[PDB]
Amino acid sequence: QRCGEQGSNMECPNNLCCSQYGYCGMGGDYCGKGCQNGACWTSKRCGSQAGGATCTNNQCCSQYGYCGFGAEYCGAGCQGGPCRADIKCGSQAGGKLCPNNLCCSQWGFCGLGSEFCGGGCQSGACSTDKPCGKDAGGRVCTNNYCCSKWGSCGIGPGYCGAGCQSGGCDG
Amino acid sequence: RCGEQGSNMECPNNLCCSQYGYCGMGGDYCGKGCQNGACWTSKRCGSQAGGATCTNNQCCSQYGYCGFGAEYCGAGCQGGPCRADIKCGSQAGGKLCPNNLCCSQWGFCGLGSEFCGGGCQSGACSTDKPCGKDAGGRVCTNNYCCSKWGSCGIGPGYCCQSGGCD
Ligand SMILES: *NC(=O)O[C@H]1O[C@H](CO)[C@@H](O)[C@H](O)[C@H]1NC(C)=O
Ligand SMILES: *NC(=O)O[C@H]1O[C@H](CO)[C@@H](O)[C@H](O)[C@H]1NC(C)=O
Repeated sequence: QRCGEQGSNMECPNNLCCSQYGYCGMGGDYCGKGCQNGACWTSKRCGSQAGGATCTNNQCCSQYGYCGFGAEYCGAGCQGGPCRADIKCGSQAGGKLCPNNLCCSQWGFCGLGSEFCGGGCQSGACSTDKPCGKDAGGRVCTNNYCCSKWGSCGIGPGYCGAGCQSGGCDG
Repeated sequence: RCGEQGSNMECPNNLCCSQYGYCGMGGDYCGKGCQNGACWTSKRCGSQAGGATCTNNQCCSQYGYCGFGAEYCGAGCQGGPCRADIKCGSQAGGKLCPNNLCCSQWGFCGLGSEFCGGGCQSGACSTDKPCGKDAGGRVCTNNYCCSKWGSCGIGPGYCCQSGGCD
């Protein structure tokens, strides 16, 4: 019902600003001082300039560790985000995982869509619901996903709670 | 809550929002009934779908599908963080940036001091120009509400001289 800290780090639709009180809106009382995420007037930090932090709302982290959109952000020197340059991952990039749970295709590139998540998907939010756990021969999940008691990879109470076999299981 | 159950909000890091309005990964969240996020069955968009836009700041491909990667943000990219500069504003027939993106004083869509500062035309400009009676009866862009104190925005304190009022 709320957003941000007050709501499990939820993000407002269409880049609306989540203010300090965990509500979605637009304007100084939402994008001014104390703005959490969304189109905050004060660009949040990220990348190397911010201990490896990433950009919320799927924004682009410029080479100067600033979040946003446009050539100045997703262009040359884009360190994380929907950068304009192809982003290699997995086998062809030293195990490297895709940002924000993007599927790493068989050809070794991050993204979302059947091409990236369908047959051959190596990691991320793969559409290929590859089994895990005991009945899968002890197979574990990528991205440190929790392996439900039923033997399916994912995230959530039914995955990380009771019966959880591997991955970042509920402590 | 998220999706229909949470004022159409989205989960961070492209986490799918299930039909029951909860965020997560796996078949329970991305499979049958997915509302947004990295849904296994990608959402339709663009000219192929009544010019509807993509959630999670996903790019709409030349085939009307939401997602990321070259196939989506490359050539034919209809919406989202397309790789090809997106023209807008006075330099593009008064066109609006999708998803409240800032249209710079050069008529390109983006987010940052360059795109939302200075002569920002539309989108979520960080300039906040006054509106209404005390601003020559000025009107907010994007149908933004003009507060009873001359400030453009959305919400209760903004929705009210002009705009998407209540
Ligand atoms: N068709 C195809 O395989 O494209 C692949 O190769 C280029 C690299 O030159 C990438 O830009 C494409 O995005 C990549 N496609 C996928 C799905 O990874
Ligand atoms: N090859 C191809 O046409 O891919 C496209 O069509 C399928 C539907 O058959 C969709 O799954 C893909 O998302 C779509 N690819 C793109 C980039 O839209």
